[PDB]
Amino acid sequence: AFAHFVLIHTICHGAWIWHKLKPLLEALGHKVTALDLAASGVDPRQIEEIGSFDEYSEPLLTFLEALPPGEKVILVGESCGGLNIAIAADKYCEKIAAAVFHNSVLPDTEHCPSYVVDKLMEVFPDWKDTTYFTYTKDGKEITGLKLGFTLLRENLYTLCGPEEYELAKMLTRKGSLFQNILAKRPFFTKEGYGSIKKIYVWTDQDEIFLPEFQLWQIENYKPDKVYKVEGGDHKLQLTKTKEIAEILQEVADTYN
Amino acid sequence: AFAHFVLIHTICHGAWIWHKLKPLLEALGHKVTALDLAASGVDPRQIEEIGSFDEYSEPLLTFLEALPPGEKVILVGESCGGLNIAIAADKYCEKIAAAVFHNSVLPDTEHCPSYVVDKLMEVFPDWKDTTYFTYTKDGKEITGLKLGFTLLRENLYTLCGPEEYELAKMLTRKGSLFQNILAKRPFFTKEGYGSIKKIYVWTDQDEIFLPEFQLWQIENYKPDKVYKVEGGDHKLQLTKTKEIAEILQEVADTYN
Ligand SMILES: [Cl-]
Ligand SMILES: [Cl-]
Repeated sequence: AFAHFVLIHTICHGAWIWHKLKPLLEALGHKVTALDLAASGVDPRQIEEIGSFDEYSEPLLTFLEALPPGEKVILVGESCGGLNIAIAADKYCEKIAAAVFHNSVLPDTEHCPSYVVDKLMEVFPDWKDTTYFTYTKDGKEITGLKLGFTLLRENLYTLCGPEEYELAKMLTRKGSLFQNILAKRPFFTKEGYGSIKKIYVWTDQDEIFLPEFQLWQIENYKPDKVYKVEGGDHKLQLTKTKEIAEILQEVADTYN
Repeated sequence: AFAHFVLIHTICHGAWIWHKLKPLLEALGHKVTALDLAASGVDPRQIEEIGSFDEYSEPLLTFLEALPPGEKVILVGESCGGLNIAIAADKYCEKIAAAVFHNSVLPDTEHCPSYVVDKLMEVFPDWKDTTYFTYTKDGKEITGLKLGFTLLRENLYTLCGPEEYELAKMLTRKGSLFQNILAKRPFFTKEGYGSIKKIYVWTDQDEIFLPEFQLWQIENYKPDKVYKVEGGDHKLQLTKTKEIAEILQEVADTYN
């Protein structure tokens, strides 16, 4: 079967991270949309204009709003992208055939929206040469960050080629997790986000979303299906692109 | 010898085009700077804010201004990047060891600055699915363009992999040649731009800067050295990356 995949990058990244996977999915006959989120990739906004993870998700919400009735998509989120999935599913949960989490946060409906991010920061407290700043938006102080190049090299793109790592150095931008805003956000709903089918894809060789964290997430909120990819690194859509495509084909064949 | 290479993308592109060449040059021991020009790549400006090729070149001029006395660079420009070189050399010609033109326009000092662009449009008049718009800045109507995806595929990235072409679809942005502004611009000077060493690199398999054009440019304004790369396509920094690095090493060893 063919699906319409909507690929959703993590914070400080852009659609460009999916530059290998997108053509491969298309070569399998799928429609693929790879979005830049607010203040990401070639989006014209700067992060200091963005006050929440919800506002950050605008391009995804807008895209879903523009789907004609009856058209469903499979959302694929990497790393912090699982939060954008949760947000989208609580607005457009009739449009979502399934969501695939790709070394991603997996929010739940029983704890506050910041819950898995708070846990991530316990398990991986040291972001190496990553720099931080503060800005104010909508009366709240928000912590912005710029991922450090050594963190990028060693922990996110560990096994990626120099030309891929170079793209990350060139294209990664200031971003934010909006952790304090998430902490005060209404919980994700059981009827929207809770109802969607959730496929959890991971590698135990991920050097930032470490096994303790990913296995903790799986036990905390049981996915409908789990796929464990052998080897690779955190950016499986670069290091294990063919394997990710294979998994996504199976998802397309399973959930509609 | 080692040099400091400053790599300069064409219109509608960004530093990202150099993502393969930059690490290779670095693996030879060079310092490499790959800039986003105004309203290009991750630069925060939109093109409608930019009134001239000179204003477009600001990030390059600013970068050159920030070089401490005595430090010289080798400028490397692709496609329309030769115009940014001319502009820079007329402000900072003591800072420039040489300029390498990479399937690039080669402005001169005898004809108006638009001369080689006017000629390019004669030789390659049909930009396929490229779209055009007009905006007004500083009292002048400027023609903006968005390179068409079929033009990209067939003429710029002809022999590049699908994953490279995908980057171009994701990252290329609205731009302008500022052709009418160039036409009224003061000529490039003999003392600045005219004095710099100029190395002309090309392939006769380029499907946009066709042989008639490139050979016309070489005869119009004799380069100090010409290198012809066999095969590849217009984006030689993607299809012939190792060959471009080899040439640039030789340039570094020749001109300081
Ligand atoms: Cl609920
Ligand atoms: Cl002169």
